[PDB]
Amino acid sequence: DRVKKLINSQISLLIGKGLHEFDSLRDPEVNDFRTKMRQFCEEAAAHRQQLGWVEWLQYSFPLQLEPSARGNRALLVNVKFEGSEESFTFQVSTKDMPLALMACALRKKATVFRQPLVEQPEEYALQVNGRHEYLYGNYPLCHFQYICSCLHSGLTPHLTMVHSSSILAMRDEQSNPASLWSLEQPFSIELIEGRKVNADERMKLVVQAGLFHGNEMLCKTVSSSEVNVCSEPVWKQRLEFDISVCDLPRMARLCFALYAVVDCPIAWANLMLFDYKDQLKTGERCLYMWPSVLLNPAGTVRGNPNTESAAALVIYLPEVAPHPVYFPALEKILELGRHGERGRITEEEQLQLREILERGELYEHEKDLVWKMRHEVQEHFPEALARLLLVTKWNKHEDVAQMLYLLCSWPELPVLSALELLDFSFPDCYVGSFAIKSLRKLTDDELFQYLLQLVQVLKYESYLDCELTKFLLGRALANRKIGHFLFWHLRSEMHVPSVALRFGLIMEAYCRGSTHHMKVLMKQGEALSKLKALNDFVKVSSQKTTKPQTKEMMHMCMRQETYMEALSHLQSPLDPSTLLEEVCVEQCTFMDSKMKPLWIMYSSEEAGSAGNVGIIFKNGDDLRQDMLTLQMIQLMDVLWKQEGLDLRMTPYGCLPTGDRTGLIEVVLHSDTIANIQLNKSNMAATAAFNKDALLNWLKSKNPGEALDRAIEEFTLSCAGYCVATYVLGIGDRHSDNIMIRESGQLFHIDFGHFLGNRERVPFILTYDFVHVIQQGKTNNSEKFERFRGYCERAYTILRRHGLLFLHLFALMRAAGLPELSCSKDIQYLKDSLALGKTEEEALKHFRVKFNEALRESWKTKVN
Ligand SMILES: CS(=O)(=O)Nc1cc(C2=CCOCC2)cnc1Cl
Repeated sequence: DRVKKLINSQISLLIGKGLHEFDSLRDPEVNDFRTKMRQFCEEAAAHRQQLGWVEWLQYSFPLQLEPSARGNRALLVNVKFEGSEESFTFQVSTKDMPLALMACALRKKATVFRQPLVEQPEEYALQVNGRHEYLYGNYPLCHFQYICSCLHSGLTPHLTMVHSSSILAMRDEQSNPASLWSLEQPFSIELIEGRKVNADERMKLVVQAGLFHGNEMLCKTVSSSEVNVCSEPVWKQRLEFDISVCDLPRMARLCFALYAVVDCPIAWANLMLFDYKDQLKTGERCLYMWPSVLLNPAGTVRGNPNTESAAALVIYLPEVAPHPVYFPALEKILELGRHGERGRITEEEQLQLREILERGELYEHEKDLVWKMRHEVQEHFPEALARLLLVTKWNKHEDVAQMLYLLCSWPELPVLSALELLDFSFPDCYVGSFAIKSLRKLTDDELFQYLLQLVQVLKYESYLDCELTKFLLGRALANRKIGHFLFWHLRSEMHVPSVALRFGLIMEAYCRGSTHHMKVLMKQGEALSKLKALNDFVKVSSQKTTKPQTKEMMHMCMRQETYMEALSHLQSPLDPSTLLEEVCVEQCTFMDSKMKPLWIMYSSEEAGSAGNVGIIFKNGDDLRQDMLTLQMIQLMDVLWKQEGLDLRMTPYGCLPTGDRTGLIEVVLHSDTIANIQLNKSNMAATAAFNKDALLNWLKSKNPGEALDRAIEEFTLSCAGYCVATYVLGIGDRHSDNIMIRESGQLFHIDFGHFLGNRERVPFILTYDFVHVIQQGKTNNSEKFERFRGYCERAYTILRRHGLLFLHLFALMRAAGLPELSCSKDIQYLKDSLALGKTEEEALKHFRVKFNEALRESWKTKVN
């Protein structure tokens, strides 16, 4: 009671919407979602509280493994026991398993504490000091990301031996507290009136209406007559459609567009013809319209919540029968679709089908052949399900029944095929259920990689309670890291009225499943609330006084009790493994740019050097495109690493958390090309030629024999970013948005422009970078051509996974990013990856592009 009221207020606070608002809608679909999902999430919570201590480690601290390890050398490791000042430094092998290291730590403990220990190594897990990261399982140490990272940076792994009893105490502490097909008449509606309409009174108003199954039209669009512009237009007219009521598919949507004619688009609104309980809709419907920026089928099927200002279309859905009409059950659908005729075809016409299912638009006659050979598609080309689904006449209830009968016995498709099936071009609910069914085999790592896309797919859903929401919720309550990012992806969009309800409802259900995590995320939102007020203070102060003055003001404001409490001891929203412990006020600052982004520095005694981390708070900028570009770069990095290619990439964290609000992970010991090239006097890098500056800077960071490895890190990362920016169409590249790490690694930042948004972005080769690759020499084709090789190999690996990028970017069209709104944006990727070409023709083309970029580079070498 007292705890329930408290939990409810904390959820309202966290999700940024009062739960009372859900109740005030007096909406049965909303109410059934809350009840079913609360039950489902509490069941997951109860399952979790009883997990074994290693299972609970898999839940809270899922393994962070190297991409090549998924599906020799000597190493120095520092190991301590929980709450011990003492530590042991010992030499292991990168090929040893954590258990050997633990047995080793236990023998050292037994000799030092003069007692033959009861404790077996099986009773322990290894924590990475001052991080929510553990090393466990039957994997050699080189396979864990943390060890791998330690090996490259030369640093020593610092591990803490944590006992099962301590892990169990964590689990305990974090518990939740105690018949349609007979109706042959054409589909029709009555267009009654419009309310709160705004337009030029010299013009006339028209309502355009159309029936859609996803993107595809179910019949021709039908328009209203030209009624005079006014606030309350009255039509009171029948809009009759060319399609029988019996042929309306389950996921049929009626789409409206109100506009003004002399074309002036005013508003749009959509609705599903069947409700969430599968009942065909009857009665009056007031549709609170969305303003138009003509028909929008991909647009939400729920009304505009701003009922005070919204234009509203009033329509009537006629009572087609004296009793309620429901969409037929699956058993009734399979019955009708059972009855068919199998395609008896010629060896030559069988060859024509193999040619098109292995080939992408088709001519009308090719569709007639794919349809006729639907049984052969199921049995010999199951991966061609998507092509067949697109030839199905979704406006014929019998063709839909024949399609559903096959789909219901269709074998589970690979993950790649299932992602294509989540596209809005497959709106059928049975197709969507099938697609999730084939996605169940996703590993938490694969799931995490595509989570951003699965969250966007939620915007295409017609109903609140769906297989994808249940899937996303079940996977998030089974993995704390999936849970963390599902939360933030939904939270960052609560300011969007079209998704606020759906997203707020998912976050509440999630919270019901993990009370403890809700409190952890509240601690994160509290820190972001203070960073917003701090960034506002900085934005005001900076335009009045100088930068060292505003910086000292920011520090004073951070030194306040409420800022010290809220900004300290939190999990990073960028990475729940990263503990943001003590705020280093003196190290904090902000940028001189328009939005004055804040740079917040942290340290942790327990984590040592690894505890020294930074976050960038941005308010005023939109970080969604950055996050998408950075996730795509990370995807490239994983794909190259699986093919044994490590291009030393830096896919740093980027996370929108609110309205034009988000975080960026600071990469320490890095500087921009512009700052290095300023060629300051009295520096360890000052050059005789500005071309030497960046090489002199690497020289000062990597003394003696260390220079060669820095140059190699530069070359690899350069080849990786050359390919990544080319494939992605990253333009507006200048010296202040390219950085370099002291290790030699080059990386790109600020990705506000991609997919050539519209001009085709050519391949880029910079002479200052070509100069580093060549080890300071004018001619060094040995080093330069090793670079061109890294480029060609990285490019040819991406092309092999070109469909993965296409399917993911197609899913992202749902995000509403202005540079990713239509089909032409995906065309850019098809071109850069030359997917209609052989590997020979594409590499030939890549070479022409790389050589073109070198002739462009030599225009600077001339001087
Ligand atoms: C210069 S800024 O205003 O802070 N903007 C920015 C910085 C960065 C990083 C700097 C060093 O760490 C890696 C990430 C990344 N993106 C942006 Cl857009």
